[PDB]
Amino acid sequence: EKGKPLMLNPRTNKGMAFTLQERQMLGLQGLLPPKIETQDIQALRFHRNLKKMTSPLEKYIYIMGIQERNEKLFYRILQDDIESLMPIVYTPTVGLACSQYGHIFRRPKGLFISISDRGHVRSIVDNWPENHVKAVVVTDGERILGLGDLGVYGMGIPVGKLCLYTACAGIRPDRCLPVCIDVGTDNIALLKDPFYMGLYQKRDRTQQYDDLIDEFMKAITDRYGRNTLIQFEDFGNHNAFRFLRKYREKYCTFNDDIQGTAAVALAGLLAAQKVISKPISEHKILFLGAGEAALGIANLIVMSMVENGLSEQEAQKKIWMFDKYGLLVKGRKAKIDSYQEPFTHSAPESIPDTFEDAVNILKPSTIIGVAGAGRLFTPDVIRAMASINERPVIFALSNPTAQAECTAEEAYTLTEGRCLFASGSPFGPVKLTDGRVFTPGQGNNVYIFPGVALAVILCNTRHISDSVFLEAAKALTSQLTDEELAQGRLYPPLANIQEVSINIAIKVTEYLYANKMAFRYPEPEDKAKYVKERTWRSEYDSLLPDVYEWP
Amino acid sequence: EKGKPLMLNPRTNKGMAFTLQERQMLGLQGLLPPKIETQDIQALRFHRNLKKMTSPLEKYIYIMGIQERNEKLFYRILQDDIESLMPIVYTPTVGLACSQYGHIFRRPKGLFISISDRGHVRSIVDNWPENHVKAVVVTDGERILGLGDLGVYGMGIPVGKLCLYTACAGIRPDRCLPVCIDVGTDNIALLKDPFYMGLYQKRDRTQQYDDLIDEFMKAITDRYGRNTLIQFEDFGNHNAFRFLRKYREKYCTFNDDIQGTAAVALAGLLAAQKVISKPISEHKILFLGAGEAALGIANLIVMSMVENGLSEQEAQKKIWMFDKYGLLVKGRKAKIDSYQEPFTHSAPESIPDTFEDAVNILKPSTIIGVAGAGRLFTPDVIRAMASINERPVIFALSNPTAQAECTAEEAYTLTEGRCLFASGSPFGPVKLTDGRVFTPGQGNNVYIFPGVALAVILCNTRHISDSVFLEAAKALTSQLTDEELAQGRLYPPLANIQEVSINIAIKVTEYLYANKMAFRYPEPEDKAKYVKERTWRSEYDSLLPDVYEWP
Amino acid sequence: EKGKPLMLNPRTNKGMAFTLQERQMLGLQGLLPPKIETQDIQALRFHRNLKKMTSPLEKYIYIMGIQERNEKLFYRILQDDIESLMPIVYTPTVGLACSQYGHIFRRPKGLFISISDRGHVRSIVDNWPENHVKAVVVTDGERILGLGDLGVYGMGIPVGKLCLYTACAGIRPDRCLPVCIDVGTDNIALLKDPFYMGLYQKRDRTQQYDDLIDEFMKAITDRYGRNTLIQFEDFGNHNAFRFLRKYREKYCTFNDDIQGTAAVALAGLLAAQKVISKPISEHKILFLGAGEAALGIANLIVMSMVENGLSEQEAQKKIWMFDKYGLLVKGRKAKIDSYQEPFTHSAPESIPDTFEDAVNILKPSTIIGVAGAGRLFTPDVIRAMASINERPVIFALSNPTAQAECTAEEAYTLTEGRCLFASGSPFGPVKLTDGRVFTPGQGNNVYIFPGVALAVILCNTRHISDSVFLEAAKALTSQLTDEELAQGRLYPPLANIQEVSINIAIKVTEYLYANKMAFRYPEPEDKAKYVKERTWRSEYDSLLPDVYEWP
Ligand SMILES: Nc1ncnc2c1ncn2[C@@H]1O[C@H](COP(=O)(O)OP(=O)(O)OP(=O)(O)O)[C@@H](O)[C@H]1O
Ligand SMILES: Nc1ncnc2c1ncn2[C@@H]1O[C@H](COP(=O)(O)OP(=O)(O)OP(=O)(O)O)[C@@H](O)[C@H]1O
Ligand SMILES: Nc1ncnc2c1ncn2[C@@H]1O[C@H](COP(=O)(O)OP(=O)(O)OP(=O)(O)O)[C@@H](O)[C@H]1O
Ligand SMILES: Nc1ncnc2c1ncn2[C@@H]1O[C@H](COP(=O)(O)OP(=O)(O)OP(=O)(O)O)[C@@H](O)[C@H]1O
Ligand SMILES: Nc1ncnc2c1ncn2[C@@H]1O[C@H](COP(=O)(O)OP(=O)(O)OP(=O)(O)O)[C@@H](O)[C@H]1O
Ligand SMILES: Nc1ncnc2c1ncn2[C@@H]1O[C@H](COP(=O)(O)OP(=O)(O)OP(=O)(O)O)[C@@H](O)[C@H]1O
Ligand SMILES: O=C(O)/C=C/C(=O)O
Ligand SMILES: O=C(O)/C=C/C(=O)O
Ligand SMILES: O=C(O)/C=C/C(=O)O
Ligand SMILES: O=C([O-])C(O)C(=O)[O-]
Ligand SMILES: O=C([O-])C(O)C(=O)[O-]
Ligand SMILES: O=C([O-])C(O)C(=O)[O-]
Ligand SMILES: [Mn+2]
Ligand SMILES: [Mn+2]
Ligand SMILES: [Mn+2]
Repeated sequence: EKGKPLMLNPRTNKGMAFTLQERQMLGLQGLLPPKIETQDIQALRFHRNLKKMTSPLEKYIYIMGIQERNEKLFYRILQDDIESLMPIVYTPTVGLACSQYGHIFRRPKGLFISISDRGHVRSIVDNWPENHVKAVVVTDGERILGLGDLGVYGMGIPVGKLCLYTACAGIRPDRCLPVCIDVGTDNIALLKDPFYMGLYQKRDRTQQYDDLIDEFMKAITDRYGRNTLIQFEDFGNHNAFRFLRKYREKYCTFNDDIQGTAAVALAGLLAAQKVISKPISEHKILFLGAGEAALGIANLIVMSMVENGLSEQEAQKKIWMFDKYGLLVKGRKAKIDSYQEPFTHSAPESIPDTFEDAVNILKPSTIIGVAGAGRLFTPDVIRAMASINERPVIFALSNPTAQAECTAEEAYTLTEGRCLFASGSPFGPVKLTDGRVFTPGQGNNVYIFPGVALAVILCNTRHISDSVFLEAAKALTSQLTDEELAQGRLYPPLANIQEVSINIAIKVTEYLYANKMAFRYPEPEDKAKYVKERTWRSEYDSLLPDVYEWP
Repeated sequence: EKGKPLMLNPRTNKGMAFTLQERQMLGLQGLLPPKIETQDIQALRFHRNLKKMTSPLEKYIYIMGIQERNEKLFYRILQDDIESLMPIVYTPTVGLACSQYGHIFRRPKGLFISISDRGHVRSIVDNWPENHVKAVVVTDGERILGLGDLGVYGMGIPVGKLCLYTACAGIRPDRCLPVCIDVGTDNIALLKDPFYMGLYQKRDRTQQYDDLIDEFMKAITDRYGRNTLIQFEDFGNHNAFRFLRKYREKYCTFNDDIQGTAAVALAGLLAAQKVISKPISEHKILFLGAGEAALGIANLIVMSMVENGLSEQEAQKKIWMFDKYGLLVKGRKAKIDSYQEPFTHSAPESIPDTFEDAVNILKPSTIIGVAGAGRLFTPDVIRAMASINERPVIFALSNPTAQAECTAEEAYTLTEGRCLFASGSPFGPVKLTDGRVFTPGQGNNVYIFPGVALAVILCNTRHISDSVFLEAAKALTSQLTDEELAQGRLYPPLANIQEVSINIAIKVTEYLYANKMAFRYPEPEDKAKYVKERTWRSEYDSLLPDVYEWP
Repeated sequence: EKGKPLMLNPRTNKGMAFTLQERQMLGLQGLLPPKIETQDIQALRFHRNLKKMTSPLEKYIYIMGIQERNEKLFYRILQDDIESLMPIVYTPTVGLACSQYGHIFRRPKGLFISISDRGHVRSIVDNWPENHVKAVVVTDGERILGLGDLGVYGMGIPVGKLCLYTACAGIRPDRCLPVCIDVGTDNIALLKDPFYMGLYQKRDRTQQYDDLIDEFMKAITDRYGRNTLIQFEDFGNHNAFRFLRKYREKYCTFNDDIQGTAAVALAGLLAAQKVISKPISEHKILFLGAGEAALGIANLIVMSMVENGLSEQEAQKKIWMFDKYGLLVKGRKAKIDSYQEPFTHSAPESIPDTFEDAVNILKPSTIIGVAGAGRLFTPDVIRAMASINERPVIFALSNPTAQAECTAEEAYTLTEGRCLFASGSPFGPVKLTDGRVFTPGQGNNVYIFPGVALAVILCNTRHISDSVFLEAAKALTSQLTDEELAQGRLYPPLANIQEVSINIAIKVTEYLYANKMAFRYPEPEDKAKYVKERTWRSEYDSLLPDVYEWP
């Protein structure tokens, strides 16, 4: 397409970076100021304006707005300092954006499929402009981070996730599709909000819901292909597992909250063990919460131990869980589903009432917070872990920051710098009164899904086994340098997320081929070069037509 | 167009206001959130966000950005409260925007024609998307308000002017074209600004400049028609008059700074006379400045006096001017051009050194500030006017606020509430120590160009005579209510600018037809209905294809 | 897209078959006559006009012109009577159209890549409008049928071949790409023809030619996929083999003149054996010609004999060849390439001078004409075959008709109805003076490539082995009914080519999966249903957008 439309499409718009020749040949002459700018000048304009802003939400509106104006510049900007912008485009600010989605709305992003569209989903999928989608991130908005049911306001999550697909792993933006499934919401506040972007009805929990998701999976793969990567994000607990189980063998799909989180957590644990070097037999892990993340992390931890000697049965016995009804013990009054059974032990001597009791009675060496319900890791809980363990492992992975089990300051201070801490949301360095400085790592699935998605896409993988995430876990931790470990970091610096994601992708691609799970042919000889050659770049491409003379 | 393109184009995009049937039939289903909104809900979202914002520049960036996303919504929002938004979209904030245009740039607006494009201007004009342009506002940015030479940064002015064409007179947005002629700039600061949007060279003042302007006039009329309305805006003093004289009889053109400002000022004078009722013989007008506005206002005042008895020669003697070199007297050292001659009189007994001296010597009954150089109407100047006159008329028309001759508070306090004040920039009501509250009117050409432009366009007028502006002036003043005069207002309240513009347009069309200057046929019986039936509205139109059953 | 463009694109244009609702919703109301037609009425209009036409070339221009106006109607028309239209859209008339291509030109079809575009082939491929190509038929025009070098005029062949892909096997038209490689021509007549559509230069036979084909293969696969089916058609003898050998293992490609013809010839021979039941040991095959078809058929015949007992060495001894320089015997003066070695035997007692002498000396039971040089199977050659064999097998495969080795009338008449005859071009039934009626079969590769291509495409096959063509040969012959053999038919009736192609495809698809040559996952349970469900149909599809109310 030529003319104004080239400027209206954020995918092709270069702003004043369009060269003189491009302008004349594409009919843009006169529609742009005379000045020919470079991407560097455009980036500078951005940083100057960003520096003058105050609130994170304001910055989020500004930068995400660039994605709808100049895609290339949008990614160039993220690439310039991914670390300082992560908190704005991702957790915790993204949580704030979703809560306010209907208030800040300007332009829609992604595909919206509602229960009222049942029987016509394919027609909706055919309306999406892009023809070669390779990655889809879908949500129904029932479990947005630890914020709860946000309905269609949850679309901000898939959009954010996909920006990271590109920013971190170089996956082509035009081949990503954010999707929001709208079947209603139980959030009473939103049902009375005049700005709400979804259907004004309670969540439809009948078979019609399952039917809609089925129709969706089918319509997506019918248009784009059976190996289209489909990432399930922020679905309620019940639906998450059953959809994963029902589809992981029929489509190329995975759940970021169960599997991606499982892998980053494991990566962090493997790094801690590298410092503590505790006898595999003396491992005792207590989970605060027993849902998507807990069960995901537990299963991956068991796989790591089994491949290290222990049997599945003896590894599962070293893992305990404590949910909103209390410790998961056999015969407890509160439900116990099939996924939890393997981690449901026989009631101890005395049944703990609070999590603090659980810590003093079970005496775990590791504590992992994934309840998404706030400061459950109280000062007493942390003090107990420091008195029981010389180097207690404390993970507070719930997002956003307000839902975190505890802060980095609390963890380091209350344990006198002896803990190995990690959190889902960002926290700056902590300096103790004695002068020691601790730099906490972020155990967030952003370190995993980008690299894994790229490998799966590049290898034309049909299904994703759980052993893939185990490998990604190992690839992530294998990049941690001893110097970073010394600082208190259990994960590679966020500043190097680009490189780290590519290395994870390279390792996973090698794994996929070696295990006959890759169908891209021919098999590349040098997997590293294969991956690096296919990463999308934020540098502008020439849009000039191929002119040359005939000899 | 159908599909995503309908949403990428601000002219057609309705956001969530696209109806269910429109989405399904136009291929938008799924590309928008499930919610169907009304323009009312969208307007509420805007006002909510606007209230949380602090600076006027931030509000400018936000509202102008809306014009690039949803055109209909943009004008609806202006229409909701034009009085509160005028200061942000127009003077004084627009002046601030221009000075920083390159720093806040996101998307271009309007056509840019540079000297480097001489000989190819027609191909640039053909690149503009719209096919039926009826109104053009062009500037070379040499005299932006009272800010001086801002080069291409001056494009903010034509853009702002055209917003008012639509907001005030309902002139179709798609038939408006803002233009910026870039031939360099003498502003040293901009020539070293890495964000400058124009050519990095000094202003070209050779015949090539005249050639370029001529090429533009020809290219514009060749594509859109000889009766295309061309409004010259913010050109330097020398070029402004010569281009008006050269083209006014060749094309349908006028200069807002000479003629538009002349009509608004005259409107104010006719209102003041309604309260002062001074004998035409004792009218003594003293101008601070003798350029575009002064000459424009003087000539229009003379036309008013002549049509009221006095002869052209005796009306001109009642007008004195004081420029940067001093009082304009025969044989002075400073130049006196042909336009100034009629108002250059024989040196008085003592030649004033300052403007205050000129007031005491000439004892003018009216003082009009149009020098664009700051607070020249000093406290001493104002006191003098109050000592000489019982009801002194004081006009500080220069823009923006910082370049105004004096504030409303100074005028009213220093004359103990006896002056009839008017300014180019907005000033809130003034409350004297004694309790009296005065509400000053804004003598800005925004009260004139929208209505005049609409009438000229609707009547297919070929050329615009000065008498058209005299009639617009009378039309404006004839709308002032006695109650408004009482408050101290010399102009209808800005909040009613829409109705005021339409009434001016109806009067002007009646004038155009009665004087055989209108060529639109057939001549309408009821001019009022003719104009109101053709005004563009900000209400969403149906985009549904015409579907109906056949017999 | 909507509006006039839907009517200008033959892929979407339905003419008066657009329903009333489609017209109103797609903006076509008023652009078509009021009448709403059905495809049946349109087909009728065609047959009524075709009946009035006289020459075959005129009929070719008319129907092939329909392909560029209404694609759906074009295929419906072919499907109505494939047998009567085959001689017009295919051999022999397609040969006439090519030789007159530049004289009857109206619209281009296909992609043209010239040697002058070397280094820019990819940019040419990117210009093709369709984004999901699965089948490409390419030629360089050096060996068009038996007509010789026709340069770019040869594009009519790939266009014809692809029409049959759709008419016979239901391959989607929009996924087919006709390609003509232009590197010059040695045809002196065309080099002086002002209407010639190619480069006016002799054929480039340097490495640059090979480089261009390489660039083309890489570019096509880079954009459409490594498994894109590339069918080489009508390349000269030298290049045909070496391109086959060079690419068959790197891309999904095959040569129709070497392998396609080989398979249909074999099918006919297997059918003849069904009625003659000759002892495998007494088989003696003599070839008139020793090129693409001869070596192709010979290699397949040998594979058939080897899988039926005989050794490769013993089977090759039963095959003799006679080219333009005479019988192929060891140590002859004329060259003998690597492909001919296996069939070049020790000179017999006396070296035959003519083909007739070769028949009397070798006493072959089968005679196969593939020299593309005219009536070389003279009456004397035919009588000799009838005197040496009770049931002589005579195949005159060269096309078009004028180039055939002999006619059906001559074969049946001169052998007193004792021969089993087949030809590449159509011949009507022959009635002998005694009253017996013989219906000759067409041994043309059109019976093979459509079905094979469909199976290869549906199975996502990467490379095509020779054994695939053997299986196609068997699948074709296995459809011959005893009643048809009785009439003299060695091939299923041409009228049933659609069902015959589908059946061959089903057989080949089963063959590819059983042998691990199919990569389409998952493997279908019922191959028959799998193939039939994916065949393109000529019935109009509804173009209405999905409209439905929200509950
Ligand atoms: N940067 C990327 N982002 C998203 N998908 C990619 C990216 N790079 C390559 N792919 C996909 O990875 C798969 C294997 O890559 P490969 O380079 O082999 O592609 P291809 O099939 O040759 O190219 P094409 O996709 O253009 O047909 C392809 O399906 C391709 O679409
Ligand atoms: N107040 C609480 N105290 C202890 N456990 C809680 C508490 N509140 C909720 N939980 C538990 O936390 C778990 C949440 O699981 P769910 O599947 O909803 O989310 P998740 O993805 O596991 O959590 P996260 O947001 O940390 O990733 C549940 O098992 C629930 O019982
Ligand atoms: N709201 C408007 N804004 C700008 N121009 C307008 C507007 N309304 C009408 N016009 C112009 O005013 C002139 C006279 O109006 P009138 O209604 O007679 O137009 P017309 O010639 O019948 O319509 P058209 O412009 O579609 O040919 C026309 O040239 C028209 O383009
Ligand atoms: N410091 C000054 N004191 C008195 N007069 C001044 C002074 N500075 C400039 N002037 C006069 O003001 C006039 C400006 O004329 P110009 O045509 O440039 O602008 P304008 O459009 O008339 O002004 P405005 O910005 O008020 O509309 C000149 O005649 C100039 O001599
Ligand atoms: N009628 C047809 N003509 C040409 N190619 C076809 C045709 N029908 C199916 N194909 C191709 O055969 C292959 C296997 O068919 P299948 O039905 O599995 O396709 P798919 O991959 O599910 O669909 P899609 O091509 O839309 O992604 C695909 O590459 C498809 O493009
Ligand atoms: N006059 C002739 N007598 C005998 N053989 C001939 C005669 N003329 C040409 N030939 C042979 O016919 C063969 C043609 O081979 P080529 O590869 O050019 O075409 P082909 O595809 O095999 O033929 P066809 O057009 O029948 O499919 C050559 O080996 C050539 O020697
Ligand atoms: O600098 C630019 O061209 C774009 C800026 C933006 O989109 O904010
Ligand atoms: O409310 C809307 O739909 C648009 C908002 C914007 O353009 O900012
Ligand atoms: O449209 C035609 O009949 C011919 C066109 C041409 O000769 O180019
Ligand atoms: O962002 C995350 O880390 C994860 O997706 C979550 O919901 O907690
Ligand atoms: O807006 C105005 O008042 C006028 O256009 C000026 O330049 O001062
Ligand atoms: O059509 C055919 O039979 C074959 O393709 C040939 O070139 O002779
Ligand atoms: Mn999540
Ligand atoms: Mn101005
Ligand atoms: Mn051929």
